[PDB]
Amino acid sequence: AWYARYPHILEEATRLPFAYPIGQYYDTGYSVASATEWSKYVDTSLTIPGVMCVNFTPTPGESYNKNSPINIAAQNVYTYVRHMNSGHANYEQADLMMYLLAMDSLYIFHSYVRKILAISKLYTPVNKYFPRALLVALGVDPEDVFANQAQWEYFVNMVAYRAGAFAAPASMTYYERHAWMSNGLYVDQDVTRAQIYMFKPTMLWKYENLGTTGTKLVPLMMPKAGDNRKLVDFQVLFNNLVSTMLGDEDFGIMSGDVFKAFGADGLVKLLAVDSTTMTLPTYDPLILAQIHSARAVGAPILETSTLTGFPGRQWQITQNPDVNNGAIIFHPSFGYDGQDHEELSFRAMCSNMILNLPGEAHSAEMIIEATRLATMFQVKAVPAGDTSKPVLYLPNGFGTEVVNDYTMISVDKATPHDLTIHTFFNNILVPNAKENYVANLELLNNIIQFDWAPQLYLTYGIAQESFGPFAQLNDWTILTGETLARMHEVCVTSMFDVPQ
Amino acid sequence: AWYARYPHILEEATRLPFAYPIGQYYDTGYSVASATEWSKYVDTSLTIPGVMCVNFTPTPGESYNKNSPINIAAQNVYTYVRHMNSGHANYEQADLMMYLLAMDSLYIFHSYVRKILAISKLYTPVNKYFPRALLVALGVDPEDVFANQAQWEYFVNMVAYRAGAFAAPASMTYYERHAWMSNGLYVDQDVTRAQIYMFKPTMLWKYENLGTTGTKLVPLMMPKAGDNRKLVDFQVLFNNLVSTMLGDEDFGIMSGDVFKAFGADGLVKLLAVDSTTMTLPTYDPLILAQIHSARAVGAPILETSTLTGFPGRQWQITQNPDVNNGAIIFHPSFGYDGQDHEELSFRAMCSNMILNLPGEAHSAEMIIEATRLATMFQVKAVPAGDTSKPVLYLPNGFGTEVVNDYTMISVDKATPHDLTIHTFFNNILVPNAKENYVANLELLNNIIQFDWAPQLYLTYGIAQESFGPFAQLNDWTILTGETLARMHEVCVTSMFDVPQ
Amino acid sequence: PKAGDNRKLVDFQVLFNNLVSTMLGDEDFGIMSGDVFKAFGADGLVKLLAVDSTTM
Amino acid sequence: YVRKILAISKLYTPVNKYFPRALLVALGVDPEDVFANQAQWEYFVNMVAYRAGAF
Amino acid sequence: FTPTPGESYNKNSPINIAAQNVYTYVRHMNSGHANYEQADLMMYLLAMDSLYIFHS
Repeated sequence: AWYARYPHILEEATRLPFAYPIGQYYDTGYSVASATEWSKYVDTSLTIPGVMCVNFTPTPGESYNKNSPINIAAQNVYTYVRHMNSGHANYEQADLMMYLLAMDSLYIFHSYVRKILAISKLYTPVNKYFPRALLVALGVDPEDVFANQAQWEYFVNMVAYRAGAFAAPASMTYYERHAWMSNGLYVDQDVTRAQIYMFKPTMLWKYENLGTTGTKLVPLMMPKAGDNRKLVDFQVLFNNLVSTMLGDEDFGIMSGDVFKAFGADGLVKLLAVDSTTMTLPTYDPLILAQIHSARAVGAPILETSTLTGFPGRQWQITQNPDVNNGAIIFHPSFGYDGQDHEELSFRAMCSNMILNLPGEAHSAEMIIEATRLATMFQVKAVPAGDTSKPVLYLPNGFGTEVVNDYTMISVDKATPHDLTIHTFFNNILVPNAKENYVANLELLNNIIQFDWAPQLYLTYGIAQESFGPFAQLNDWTILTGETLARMHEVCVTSMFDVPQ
Repeated sequence: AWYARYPHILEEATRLPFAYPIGQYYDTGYSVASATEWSKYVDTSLTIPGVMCVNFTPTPGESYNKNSPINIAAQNVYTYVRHMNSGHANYEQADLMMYLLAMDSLYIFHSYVRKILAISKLYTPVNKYFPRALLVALGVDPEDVFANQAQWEYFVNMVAYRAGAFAAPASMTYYERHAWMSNGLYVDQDVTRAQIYMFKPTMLWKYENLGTTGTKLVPLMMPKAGDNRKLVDFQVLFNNLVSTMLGDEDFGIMSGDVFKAFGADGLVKLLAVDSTTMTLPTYDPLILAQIHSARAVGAPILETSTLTGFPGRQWQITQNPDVNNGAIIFHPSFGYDGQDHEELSFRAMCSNMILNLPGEAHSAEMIIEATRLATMFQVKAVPAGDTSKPVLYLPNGFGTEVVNDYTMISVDKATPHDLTIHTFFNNILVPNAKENYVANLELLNNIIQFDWAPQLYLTYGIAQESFGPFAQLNDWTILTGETLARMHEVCVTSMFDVPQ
Repeated sequence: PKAGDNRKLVDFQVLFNNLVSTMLGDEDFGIMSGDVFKAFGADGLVKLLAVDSTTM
Repeated sequence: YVRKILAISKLYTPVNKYFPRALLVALGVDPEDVFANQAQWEYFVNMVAYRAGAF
Repeated sequence: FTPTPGESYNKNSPINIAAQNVYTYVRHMNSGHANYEQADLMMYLLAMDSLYIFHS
């Protein structure tokens, strides 16, 4: 060949600088020097996004009866605590189970602040997003972690010490699943300049035992991305979390009874951190499998949230013993977008989802673990009133965690190329504006930069027509709501299961 | 360990049919029962495209004086023919070189009709685009191949017999590249229900021999995908391809000189076909690398094409002994969209290209072979007149072939779900209309269904702003005009050569 | 270029381009070029040493 | 000539500080242009050898 | 004390020779980006020296 005869000309001809370090703006330049008269018609910008954050919410699953897996697990752990290990008989099954859920929220908070501490020591020349973009996506000021890192470390250690006052079973996979999910960095590819997936809890459950009418886990809001929160705000959040937890007699005898039934080696163990413990991003395909099938349900509903025609639709877990035979009722109203309007794009999520999977042959565990974060709407919630500004949807069942939002961190194409935060569901609405089509195209390109990005459903407001899954398909199926509800029931039963 | 002690429920809960055969419309249905009142706001339509045809054009490599690599190769092959072996003095070097260029067009046409005949025997139940969609994308009537298979077979055999009468050197790797490109299907993911890439000539060079002005090569059009031409149109094309070529007495004199110079074994031989010669799709990442880094230049300019301010910009490989010292002359003008107006989206190609490659370490052969189909504009061609409706762009030296446009085949949105043909460049213009945005969105989704799809530069007419490369970048670099011209000179010289 | 010139690469490219501007563009040049090849053989010719990053 | 221009610029010894800037000055080239554009200078000499070895 | 690159008034200074050598090793052997000269890389290395002096 000619290439074998003259390899020197081929070598000197094709020496190009590869491996551009992502994290800053790049300008391609002009091939035509007279193209400056067409200013916006030539796109010389080139931005590579680096961080996608999955804003998740811990849930016990769908529950409207006593036949829910949460109530079955409550009855089983109550039998193991009292009827086999001599309990105190000052509480029911549901009080113990809501106490266990409060433990889950505590361990999620500890893994969250441990990830916040461990992220800030990551520095590399090939990625300029490390570690400021991850701290921006977590809603924490990076200067407050640069300046007082030792205070952050000792606060994390003190959280791990104070969380050991109560007890929780180690063999329950719910705790270790939430702690592993909330404390990981997951690259979308096995390359040195990959993109970071993340899991930030926006919801934490706060114990609210007031009155005789039963306990309740009220919502507690976590810092959203772009809010520069310091260590004092996280300490205030932690003290608000254990305000009604420590100093409670019922919680004290519950911790004593769990410490009696399960041994000292049978309880969970929060690991101590120090100055040499840092985490690196790992490649997890099973994380990408459930990230791909993740379906957003929108921002949660609080007591302060105003809804026209929807009163009392807050995301609370109730423990009223006078109604429903004292069941742990938790079924929320989805589709709320954070404010009081119609949110036309959420109608695109009313079709049956497409379960996409890598490879050709799929095991049962792969299909079950790929549908952990999926949620399909089933029936519209009937409003109590003649006028209704939003539209809410009741699901047919969800897993141990739902997805509310997503967060994109990428460099801006305009001066001075700082980080931009883009919050979006799977559904993206593009209304009548000349500045919204190019922004939506840039958001689409930034989404498809990631490998297993969730399947979007873009609604165009000027054509009154939405679009299906905007993702590349390899081996897919159509999932009905009944089969996904069955898989969610299996997942919630297996996660809350404890061995006796 | 709930999955271990209850494996039957885990096995039964995840029995899903995953191998969905592409090639038909799929209605996912409504997950919410009352979502049928939202009309097009719930998109329950899912289509997977199957055919991407890359429409190319053979070129000598932008000759503009005697110092071009094609003229140097003409001098080298003329010294090899007439100085090393006792030849004739009736023909010059440029006549022999353009005879060799016309032999490439004849071999491309033979491989074209051979692929038309060999495609129609492809059938698999998991891909319903076989073989009707490939025959639609190749521009033939699919029913005419099935109804007249015996007349189609001997036509290809007679084309091979009447094109094998002349000689062309097999040591020259121009023919062994073009014939290998023009036949054979190329899957994009090496799976069973993969997507097929193709290569079809948009045009071919028909030999016409004039008097003292020269033996200039002329354009000859080819049927596009929405034509459904029968066998007699291809017979007419083959008849006027060699109408003034087989009727020339001096043609065989220089044809036999190649035979006696290069021997009887170092010649290009055409493979005869029978009823069992069936081609199969193969996986080649070398083809996908140059498919991914490909840039469209537009439709060729003909003598019948009307251009305001561009009277003599027709694509012709001229050779006049009177002017330019008897050199082969070929400098086409790109940027022609087929109509007599300026294509607004062609301004987006004035930025520097992005060479994206898989993996981390790239050899020099991979870099020089990944830039074969790319073509970058350098400077606008000066119009001859006070007004000009289109805008044409002169290249900085193109490679051995140029991509005109692309043809994409997919099933229809509505009844009866027949094949639809989409013709688009690398630049897609979305004008301000009611229904163009969702058509552009489904075009984008169908393009990103393909794995190594070319990078699209979408220009929006409402915002008067275009966007950069719409492709997933993995390991990329910015290519300037000078480096790509340096690569293209090497890639032109490496094909037009003889190692003796 | 003399010693007090500091010419760049493009000046040497211009010099090489107009060194063979009317030489590589001549049809009759290769006819007598190949005659030297067939007369003196392929081994009795002047060969130019190619260079790489280690030829010092 | 251009081969010696390319091959001179890799000469260095601590006992002779005229290497290689003074030789490139005496040959008439810019010494900084060889160092900044070594990859473009190398294939230029290779292409000169390729297009002069045709005859 | 004060960190210094040494005396330099010409291109024959050891600082410029080391700048040219490290620029050749970065670009001409390991495929650099060609957006900077030798001296920009060497002043960046001196800024690294001042950073490590501050850390120690």
